[PDB]
Amino acid sequence: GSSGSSGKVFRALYTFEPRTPDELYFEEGDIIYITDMSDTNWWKGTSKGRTGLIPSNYVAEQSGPSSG
Repeated sequence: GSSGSSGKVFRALYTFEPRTPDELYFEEGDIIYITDMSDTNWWKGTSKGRTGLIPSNYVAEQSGPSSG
């Protein structure tokens, strides 16, 4: 089968504007999968049926311990 879900989940704090065709365009509040973090400046993940580079400034390690 398939067990063990790898990859981090980063959220887009705001809409980003990719200048290069390699980057990935996302909108404020968009789940992203950051598996490759070799470049602290430029990351590589997939959000909307797409896979491109993502800025490590617009997104942030999802953090929100909810209880209710």
